[PDB]
Amino acid sequence: NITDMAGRSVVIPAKVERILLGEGRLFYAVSLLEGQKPFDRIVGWQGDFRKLDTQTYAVYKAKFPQVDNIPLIGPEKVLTLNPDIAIFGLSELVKQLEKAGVPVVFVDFRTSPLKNTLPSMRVLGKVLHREQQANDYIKFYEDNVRKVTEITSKIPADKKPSVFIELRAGAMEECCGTAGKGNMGDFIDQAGGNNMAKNLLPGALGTVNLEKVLSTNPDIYIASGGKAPDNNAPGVSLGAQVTKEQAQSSLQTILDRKGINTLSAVKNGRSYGIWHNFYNSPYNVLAIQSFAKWFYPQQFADLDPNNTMNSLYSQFLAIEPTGTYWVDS
Repeated sequence: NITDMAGRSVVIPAKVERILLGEGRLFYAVSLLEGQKPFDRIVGWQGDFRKLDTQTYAVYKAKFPQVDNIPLIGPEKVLTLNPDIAIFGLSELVKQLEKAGVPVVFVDFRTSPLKNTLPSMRVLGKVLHREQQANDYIKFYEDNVRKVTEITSKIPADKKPSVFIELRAGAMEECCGTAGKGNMGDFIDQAGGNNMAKNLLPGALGTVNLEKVLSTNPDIYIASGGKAPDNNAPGVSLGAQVTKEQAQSSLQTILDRKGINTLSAVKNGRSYGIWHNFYNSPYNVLAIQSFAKWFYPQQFADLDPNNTMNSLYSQFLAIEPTGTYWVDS
């Protein structure tokens, strides 16, 4: 048995051939364990991966066409799929699954990734019978996070830059979603940064008013986006099918927005783009290195997040790294 990130004790199954995903983008965690057979055990998912990550989906589809046949689940009807195990993030469904004697498990990469990333992966290894893959990944993640924290962990406060991250930036009106105590806040923290939104928000996630961003006037501005290139909505295009030019053209439109454009971060050339889905992915070690390299360019000269992404895809994944995951002005 094992305790999940909700604190509930779950009986490790004797048989796992059929996995259910309550958020499609839990795929990122599972992709790390399934090796060269990523979709062999997936019997169903919520459509956020297929729909809110069309780009990655499409790369996988090219190599595994059968991905299209996995049903989208958006409570009696999910049982027909016959899951050995169901996975959730932090319902009638959860009851319906436990009433049917189906092991349910909650993980976390969104609310508190500092705390819950590696524990979540450890849990998954056990309950998916992929402990070796999970422990391999922990070792990887740890060594790559260590490259940052070695340097950033004892940096005095007056050395540290102030940082603001506008999550899924775009559209003066939504402005500005951000992370506080949690989420990418944790990566700032760790990268030797100083999240301005931290003491404005109770939660990991939330919305701050543009006025406060301009008034605070942070050293560094980061915008998260995962917008597909053909998606011409407000936001940073980034992902598996984005070019560097598209990332920059689109990052610029975001920095050119009203208010934003007057920021010292914009004028001082300290504006960056980061792939949004690291806000809820165990791949977020890539974001940690990039933030630290943006924050202390000279100290992280020898560091290359692309080498790390290549190293990850080759060790763990069944597709090739393509596209643009980060960008500078």
